[PDB]
Amino acid sequence: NKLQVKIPGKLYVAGEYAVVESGHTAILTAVNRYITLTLEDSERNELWIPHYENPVSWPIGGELKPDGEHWTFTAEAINIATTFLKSEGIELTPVKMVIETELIDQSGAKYGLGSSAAATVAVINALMTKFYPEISMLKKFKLAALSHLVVQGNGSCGDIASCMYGGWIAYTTFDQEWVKHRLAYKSLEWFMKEPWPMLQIETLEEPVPTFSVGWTGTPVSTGKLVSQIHAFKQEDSKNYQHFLTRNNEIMKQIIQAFHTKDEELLYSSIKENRRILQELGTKAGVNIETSLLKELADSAENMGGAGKSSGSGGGDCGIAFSKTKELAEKLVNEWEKLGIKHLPFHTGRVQITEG
Amino acid sequence: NKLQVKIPGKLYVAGEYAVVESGHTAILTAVNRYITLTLEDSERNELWIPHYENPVSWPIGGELKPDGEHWTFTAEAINIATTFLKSEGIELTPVKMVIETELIDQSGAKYGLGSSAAATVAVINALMTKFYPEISMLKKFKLAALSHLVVQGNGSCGDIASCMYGGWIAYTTFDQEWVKHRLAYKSLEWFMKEPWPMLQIETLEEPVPTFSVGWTGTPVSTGKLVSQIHAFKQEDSKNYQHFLTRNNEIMKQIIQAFHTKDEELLYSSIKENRRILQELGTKAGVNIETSLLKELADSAENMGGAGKSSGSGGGDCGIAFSKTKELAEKLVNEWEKLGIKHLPFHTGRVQITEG
Amino acid sequence: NKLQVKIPGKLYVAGEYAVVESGHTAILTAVNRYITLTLEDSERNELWIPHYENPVSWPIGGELKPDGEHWTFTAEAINIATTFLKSEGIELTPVKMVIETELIDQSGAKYGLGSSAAATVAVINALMTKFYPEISMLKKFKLAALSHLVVQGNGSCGDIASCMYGGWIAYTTFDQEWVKHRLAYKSLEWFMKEPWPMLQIETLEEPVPTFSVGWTGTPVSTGKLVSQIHAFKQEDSKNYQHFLTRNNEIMKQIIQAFHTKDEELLYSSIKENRRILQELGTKAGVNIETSLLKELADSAENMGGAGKSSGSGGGDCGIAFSKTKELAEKLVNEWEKLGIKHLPFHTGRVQITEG
Amino acid sequence: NKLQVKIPGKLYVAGEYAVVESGHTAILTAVNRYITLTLEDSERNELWIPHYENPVSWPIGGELKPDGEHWTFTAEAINIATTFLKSEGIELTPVKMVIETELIDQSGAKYGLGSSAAATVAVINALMTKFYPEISMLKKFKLAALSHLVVQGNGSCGDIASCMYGGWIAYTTFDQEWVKHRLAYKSLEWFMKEPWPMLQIETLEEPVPTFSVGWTGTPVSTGKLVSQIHAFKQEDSKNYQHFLTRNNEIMKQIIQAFHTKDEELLYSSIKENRRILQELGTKAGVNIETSLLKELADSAENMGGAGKSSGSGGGDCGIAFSKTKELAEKLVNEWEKLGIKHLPFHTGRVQITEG
Repeated sequence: NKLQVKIPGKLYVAGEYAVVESGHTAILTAVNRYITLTLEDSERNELWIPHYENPVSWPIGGELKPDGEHWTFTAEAINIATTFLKSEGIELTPVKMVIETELIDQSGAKYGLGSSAAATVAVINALMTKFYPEISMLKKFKLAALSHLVVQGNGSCGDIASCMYGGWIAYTTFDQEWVKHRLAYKSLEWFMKEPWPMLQIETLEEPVPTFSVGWTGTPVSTGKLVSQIHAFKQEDSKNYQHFLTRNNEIMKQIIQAFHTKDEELLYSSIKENRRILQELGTKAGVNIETSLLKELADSAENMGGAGKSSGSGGGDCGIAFSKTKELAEKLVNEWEKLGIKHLPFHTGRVQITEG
Repeated sequence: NKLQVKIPGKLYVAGEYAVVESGHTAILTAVNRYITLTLEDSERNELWIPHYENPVSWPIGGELKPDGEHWTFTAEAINIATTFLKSEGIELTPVKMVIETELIDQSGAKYGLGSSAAATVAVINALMTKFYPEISMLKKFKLAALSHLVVQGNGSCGDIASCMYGGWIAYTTFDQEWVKHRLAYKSLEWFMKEPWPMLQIETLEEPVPTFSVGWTGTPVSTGKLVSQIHAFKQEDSKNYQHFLTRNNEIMKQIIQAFHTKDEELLYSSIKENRRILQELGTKAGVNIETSLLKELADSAENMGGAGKSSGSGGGDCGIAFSKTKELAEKLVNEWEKLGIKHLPFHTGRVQITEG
Repeated sequence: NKLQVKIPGKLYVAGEYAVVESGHTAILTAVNRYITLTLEDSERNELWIPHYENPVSWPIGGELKPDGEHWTFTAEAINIATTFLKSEGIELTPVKMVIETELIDQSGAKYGLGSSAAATVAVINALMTKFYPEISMLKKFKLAALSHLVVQGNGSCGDIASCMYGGWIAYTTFDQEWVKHRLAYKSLEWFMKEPWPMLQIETLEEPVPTFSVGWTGTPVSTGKLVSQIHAFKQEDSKNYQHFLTRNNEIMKQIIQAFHTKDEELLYSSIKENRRILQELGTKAGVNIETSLLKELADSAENMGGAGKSSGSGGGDCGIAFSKTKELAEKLVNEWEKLGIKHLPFHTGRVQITEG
Repeated sequence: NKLQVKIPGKLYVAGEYAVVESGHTAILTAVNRYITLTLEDSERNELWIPHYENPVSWPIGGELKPDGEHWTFTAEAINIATTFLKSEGIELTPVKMVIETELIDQSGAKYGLGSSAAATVAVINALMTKFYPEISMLKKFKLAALSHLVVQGNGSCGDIASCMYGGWIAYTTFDQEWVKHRLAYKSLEWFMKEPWPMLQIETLEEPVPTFSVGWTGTPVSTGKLVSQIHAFKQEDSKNYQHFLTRNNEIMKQIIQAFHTKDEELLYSSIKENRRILQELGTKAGVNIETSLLKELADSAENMGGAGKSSGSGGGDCGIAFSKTKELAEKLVNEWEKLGIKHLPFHTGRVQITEG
């Protein structure tokens, strides 16, 4: 008799990079690949993660601070959840948590489905369900976002949102500077009840066109690729602000496409977003879209649909929308020939069970 | 009856860039140019800063959240102090605080004497003196460091340390990730009582060799230097690590030179630090030393002493040590001929008076 | 041994019209043309102004309420100064005040350099220097603002601020309704000690580019224009709001230009401001930028710089920024050919001397 | 025991627009539709108004400054009454005040019966009856007038007079400029004791001819019309002055008609007033007499009497005088087929009961 929490991985569909800016919108979809965290009562606290053969323990109602390096994201989530529960007068009791992941390739490389985010979301969902089940989903997102943002040091938290809500969403980044400044003088409970400036999470309906995901398995040194854009920003304000401005225009369209179920407006919008991204990388000396990615995208358009890299780029998953199942069928093999590894898609859903 | 708090500006003497890393060391000296904050009781809260003729006000014991970016550093300090004081059950009463500065050039450009740190330290000192004067200096450093680091978004806080302690100090950066992670689940009071891993603030004796300061006829352009370097450590970790390794050994030598009054060791050590910084810049493809800074340093060495840029480089101040006052005078004369603006130096000291 | 007070005129640089709105920001510069008020002890009070041959007198410590229409601004100033002094237990003694002006053309026509504001400021400074010199600058601005406000019946008081502080300033209008509502139930002393919301007066650094002033004007009415625009605000809210939205975006740009010494940003910003003022006039059916004003501005833009009307427009002065003293000289040359009177410029400054 | 105050609504009968000018006169009648303010002692201050579902509170003897825009008129009346009571050495005690209205249609639209003036007068009467009942009606008018004019920002306060005095009155506007100028330097106590120049409120005898009130069902955004007329005054002083001069001739006549009960002189005066307002509307490009108001007045005239818009015109109510009740009923029937809502009328009277 235990508690199982399944958190779907995530994929950026549109709006990448621009979304790092406060108040900017991106489109994301959760995927049918999960992080499974099983929680059960125990004699002492215990945490097991896919990167360590042995678990770590820590005092009841106390702090978890192991010497590892891959414990950071999950430990921070535990620490924040603990501090919050105590502030709410909720007493913690020893539990054992075990985390499994389907976000890693047989080789050991991450597909790029937001592992750090899903793991964070799993812990928050597990602990809240166990000790504060009636807490709103929005507050759980906030706890998870705070956790992930302090550990990552950056990021829009759009990934946290996708994993937390599952399905398809339009995510608008909250005012991060606003939050960071307040972390030093405001309490968690304050953060839970105070509305976050610019934040918005909108559930969208799964598009009719068939969605396909191809893993270009090129381990992305995110620290570089993304940072190169970071430096680019504060260097070519014109070209960057141009990107942002354009991105907002295109995002307004893709959203309408979702709202009106306009398949052609969807294809056209994805193509436009794919271009401004190539442009961004171009006039920035960056390779967001690698060769394999370029082909994945080209083969998606030639097949009648549309495609583009999913995320920061320079490797990892790419996405495409096809007019028909058959067209998707052809494209899949079309990719498999190019070396791209297809990843059977099914909109991810958060699954919490007490079986 | 008023409270006057005079906080000296600061100058990095050695260890720049490396000090950004946790557990790394730098040498700093406070200067005899101050930020003067005068606090007095009033009907409403009032905060006045240098170029704004109208102060801002905020609720007693409430949050101060002005729009202007010019209020950010001081507002954060007030907010962190308020939250802390309240945690100690201290009741806040309306105060009027006026801030004056001597850290700016006639035109209005900052000399690069740590304006944001000095202002932060001034606020923390004034408020602590007024509502909790028995608080240790270390605890005040901690409050100031937290405030400055969340606002700056980076920085070793060596400037905060120099402004807070005055005189000459050897500063070793606290574990910044340790602090950032805990900002989300630990309390301000906890931070106050907890020892900060790696933190070291060692007071040093006033050096015997004559210390000179020269402003390189122009403000920086920071946006690039710090940025470009930050991006460099990611890309070329080998040379960056060599830099870090060399830096800490040189810092040990400088500290010994001070302790043992070994002038020759001081000059040779400063020359070495200048050199590892030039190597760093070159391999990063940037110029920490502008033409004028190079002349400032080169002349200082030619005069029988040593010199180097102070801080980020690319402008602002350069410093030097000379064997005698006479040689220091000749050095200064040369600088002026070259276009360097001499800034008469005297070690700065924190001064708190309640007259 | 009498007291002489010289108050500089003012010129709106950017943000006109929109500045009437509470919390909106405009740029202004005082001019090297002054209003001179000379005060001295006498047997009976005497006020001499450039518009009347004979002076007016009133009871010591009493109110000045003359029939003349052109005594209003100065009389109101004397009356509010008197009420203030009385609240301070200060006793008034007879004095003779004579006002002289360099703000009128050799045709008795006002250049449009804020005559009502300068006079108001002159009176406040004269009486305060003579009877209560310890008063802060801000309080003097408040007295002057309230005085001008009720007499003019409208206005942002950005002119008062400029004549009071001189130099270059970014003026942010106080909460208009907050002040007006309180005039009915709060005392003058209350207004003096209370923090005014939204108000702000920021001291700026004179721009590097050469500033030129041309009197492409001729008394038109002014009231006609200010009333028309006010009416437009009601009749066409969408377009008026568009103007405000653009004005605020542009204003933040110009403030950035001033702060960063960015000349290019300055030129582009002024051109933008000019355009929205043209649009406003067109949509409202008002002639802000007259034909001659249009020429003044066009010539300035053709010369590689930027130009625009200053203030209400419909005549009065126009202003411009040239890339070099030479270009400016040529510009001034073209204006003179077009029938525009040049007014050599030097940043105005308040001069209060007793010998 | 609760205190109930009923303030009647108002309707301008003649002299509208011109009445804003100092010393000019208008005729008004209060109507049998009321604003009801119920006051009682409570533990804390409480104000409830129709627009909001919840009340606002404020410190005993302190200032009421809520955030909602619709609280302004009543909050101002409370603030000025409070300042007046303190000047008389009266101690404020906590009270609960609830305002209800009959000045609105079933649909929720205001009839245009002076909602803001009536509310202001209800507050002043309620607080004076409760804390300083001996005060004169003229002093109460002054408190209500000062309150309403700084909030409205314009207007003659003839509406305030009618709501305060009830019945039929000849209202002569006080010296507007005289009041506004002194707001900056005179105390409220001085205003109460000083006779206001030009002010006159004369109680009149109700005319024998039946008075009919018809609501056009068109709410009016007064601002737009008033601002347009004020601008017209600046854009064409000759025509505007013709309007005023003409208006003054008519007012003299209508006052004679009232004094002597000259029914024929009343009809012709109304027709003439209607005419000059039509002229003003035409010349200024302001739709004072709408198509519905035209039909309303025409039918009144065709029936043997006279009619016209009441107040700003542009909508709201139209009024008429008829030879007999029978002719009035015929007139009303004609109005109703046009969509005009008949508002059964009989002179309104202030009703204050402490039982």
